[PDB]
Amino acid sequence: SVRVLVDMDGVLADFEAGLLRGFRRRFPEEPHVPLEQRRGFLAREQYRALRPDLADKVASVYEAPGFFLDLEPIPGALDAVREMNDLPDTQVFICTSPLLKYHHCVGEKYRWVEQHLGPQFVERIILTRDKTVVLGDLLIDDKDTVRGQEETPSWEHILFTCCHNRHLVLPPTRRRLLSWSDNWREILDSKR
Amino acid sequence: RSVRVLVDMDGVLADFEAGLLRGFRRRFPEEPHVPLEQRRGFLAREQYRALRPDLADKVASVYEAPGFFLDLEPIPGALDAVREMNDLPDTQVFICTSPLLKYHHCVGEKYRWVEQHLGPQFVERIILTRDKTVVLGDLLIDDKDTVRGQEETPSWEHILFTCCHNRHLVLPPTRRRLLSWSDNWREILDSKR
Ligand SMILES: O=c1ccn([C@H]2C[C@H](O)[C@@H](CO)O2)c(=O)[nH]1
Ligand SMILES: O=c1ccn([C@H]2C[C@H](O)[C@@H](CO)O2)c(=O)[nH]1
Ligand code: ALF
Ligand code: ALF
Ligand SMILES: [Mg+2]
Ligand SMILES: [Mg+2]
Repeated sequence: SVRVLVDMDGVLADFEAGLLRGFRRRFPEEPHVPLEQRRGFLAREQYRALRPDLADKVASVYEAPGFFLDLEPIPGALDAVREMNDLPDTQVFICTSPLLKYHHCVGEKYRWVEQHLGPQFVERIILTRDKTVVLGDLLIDDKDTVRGQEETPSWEHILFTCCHNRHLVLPPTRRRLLSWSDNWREILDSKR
Repeated sequence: RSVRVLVDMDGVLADFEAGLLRGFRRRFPEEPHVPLEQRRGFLAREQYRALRPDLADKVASVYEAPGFFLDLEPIPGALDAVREMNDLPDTQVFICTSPLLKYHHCVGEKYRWVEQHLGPQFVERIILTRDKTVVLGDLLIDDKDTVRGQEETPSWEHILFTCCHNRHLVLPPTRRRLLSWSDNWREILDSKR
């Protein structure tokens, strides 16, 4: 069997659109970063560069009760995970990291999966700050580089395209998925 | 080379069995109960069902309630051992633990228990999973009789941590039981160096 590890934020759940909508509702007078202009993984650091006090303002949006629970699905994501898990000789886990400020993040992620995908998918969640100690063939994740205690992880990292990484320059050794309407089946087939 | 040790929570760091009995005797004082050293088998709910059918839902209501996981007491010597272990040269520790199927009052409470008893540096070392066989390490210290999942041959050696429900088992000469945190765990780690 081929085991596929799938990230949540930026892959299944639209974190960036949720953050922007929440910031504009809470701070309606303030300048913002349009999604098309996002660069670098941590949104907070781009807001800090725009004006220093904006860093703590935008963090207050994603640290608030309800933020993770209310995120909208990425187009095609839920249907793709359903199809993937049903394929012969294929196993799926949802492998996701909590914030350091974990309080309103850990339980809300479990409930989001229960509502959008159902109870059977809740049993496939792995919560960890270090994905390199998880065994699998593939990791689908929008983070530029995924690191931890294992210098050479068991999995190949497939970069999932998101507003913040679209402009990032990659060598031919690093593979990219453009969206869930791109050819993910061929990637899985390369590990069989 | 570094030795990676995966450490379970219930029955190893936190006293689930004592907490469950205390809560049951408080909420259901008239009902029959199971004394700790009479426990047999991993799942307490099924021994209570065997005692009388109506007791299965009653004992489950105790461990599914708000505050149950948050309020568990530490196992003797456990917190000092994990601190000492994480401080050793060429040694790494993760707390590798599973949520209930009824996850609502379990997931967040386990994170807060670690924060309070061991601090923020240990919160970052939590791995939550229903399948421990897909986690890479040298040793897994866990009171469950057999730890199973998708990998038929896990990377880790399972060290059975002694608890009321498993005390009756006798291991063959090819395997190792840890009697308590005073039972020379350093020698077990040294076998992997
Ligand atoms: O700017 C941020 C900050 C956090 N996260 C997500 C990634 C991960 O799944 C979780 C914890 O870092 O929150 C983002 O996607 N963007
Ligand atoms: O009777 C039970 C039921 C659950 N758990 C613990 C084991 C695991 O860490 C978590 C989820 O099964 O709860 C026990 O220790 N005993
Ligand atoms: F859900 Al993530 F990094 F985006 F674990
Ligand atoms: F904390 Al456990 F099985 F007892 F994961
Ligand atoms: Mg992500
Ligand atoms: Mg246990």
